[PDB]
Amino acid sequence: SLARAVERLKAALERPKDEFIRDSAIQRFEFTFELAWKTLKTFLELQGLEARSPRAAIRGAFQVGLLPEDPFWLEMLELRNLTNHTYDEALAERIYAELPKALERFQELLRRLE
Amino acid sequence: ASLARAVERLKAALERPKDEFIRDSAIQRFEFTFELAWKTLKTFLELQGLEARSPRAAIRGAFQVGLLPEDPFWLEMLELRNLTNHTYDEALAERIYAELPKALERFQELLRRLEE
Amino acid sequence: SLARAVERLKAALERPKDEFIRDSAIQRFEFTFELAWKTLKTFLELQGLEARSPRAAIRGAFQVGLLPEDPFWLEMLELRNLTNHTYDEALAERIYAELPKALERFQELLRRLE
Amino acid sequence: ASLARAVERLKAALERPKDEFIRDSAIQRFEFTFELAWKTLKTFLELQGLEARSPRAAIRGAFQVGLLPEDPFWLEMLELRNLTNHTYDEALAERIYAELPKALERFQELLRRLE
Repeated sequence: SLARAVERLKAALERPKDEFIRDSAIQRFEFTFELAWKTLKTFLELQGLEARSPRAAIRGAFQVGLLPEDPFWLEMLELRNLTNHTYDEALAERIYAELPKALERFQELLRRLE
Repeated sequence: ASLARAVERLKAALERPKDEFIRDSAIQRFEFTFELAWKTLKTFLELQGLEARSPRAAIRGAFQVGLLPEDPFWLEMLELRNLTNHTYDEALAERIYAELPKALERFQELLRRLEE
Repeated sequence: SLARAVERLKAALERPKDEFIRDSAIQRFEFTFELAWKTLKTFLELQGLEARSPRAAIRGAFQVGLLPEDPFWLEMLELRNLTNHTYDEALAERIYAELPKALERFQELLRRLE
Repeated sequence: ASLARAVERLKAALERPKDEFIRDSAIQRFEFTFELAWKTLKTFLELQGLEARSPRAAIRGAFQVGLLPEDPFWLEMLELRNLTNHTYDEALAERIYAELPKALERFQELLRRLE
């Protein structure tokens, strides 16, 4: 349920920032981005389009006019990749700073998805 | 990066009263700490003159050289690491969180072994 | 450069076969396969996927449509792992007999990387 | 597996005029000879009751029991082995190759002593 995931990410971002809320927001962005590109695949495969990768799935969402040409999605893909190295706290802060924008794109995806 | 610092961060989250947020940040800390731990095993094995192109290989090599006690729980940790990516399923997140105190013990033992 | 690596592997396999040419070809297959799987890893990560091990990267290239589903890639992986046991000259010969086929795959990879 | 035949192969490659092919064949030969050598040292040390679970510990063990004389080049050979995996960089192939004559000598000493 992409919607539930998104709600969890929104709840973390709602709380006052401390290192635990920050890290919890990042963990939630991780599973939500995963569930999201997976759902874009499920959707693109219907209209006969191949995904097999988050970059391909995002690129397809732009073609089938689903999502609008928003380069932040590819930026989000990089962030999800950087979440592996969050043993670097300065990096964790950098990712966290982009989560609000990230949440915006997930919510716009839920609408356009239904 | 400091493995000690990653382990400390994980320890700080496990000592706190549990709630959804504390839970998810502990899982998040288990993720980069594990990531850093196998990378640390890889570097060590390579200094010994051995190779490890995967976390699985790094762990088994660590057993082989004695850098880690033969402990089947490390292999399970590798599996838990792969599962963190599907935590949109809270039941799974609760199952992972309950294994972290055990995971912490392993990281701490690795830290001890590494400075000998 | 993977291209220059493949180039060196080809130069060796075009030479008439004698033990020195044989062992140099095996040596060139090692670093070429090494540079090869790391190349895939870099690619997959850019697509938003994870490539932990050589087997992961190969399997990832398959699903992502980078490499065609060719079981020979996995066989090349095992030959890679047997290369330092070549004190066994019979093994050395067996690996060499497979290099022309390996080369095809490398060249195939170079072209599918555009 | 005969470590003697491995050394011999390394020796034969280093005796021929150098060219890109002879160079890489010598590197490939250094590669399996070092593999066989440390495994061989491992067998020897464990018959004496010592742990030798890695090329490093084998080398260290060899120095302890006196099999091999204190020689820092052995650990350098260990590192040269780790490097053979990155010879997609031709400059590294030349560095490694330049160190092989010396390497052959240590392998030759090991043999003589293992005797």
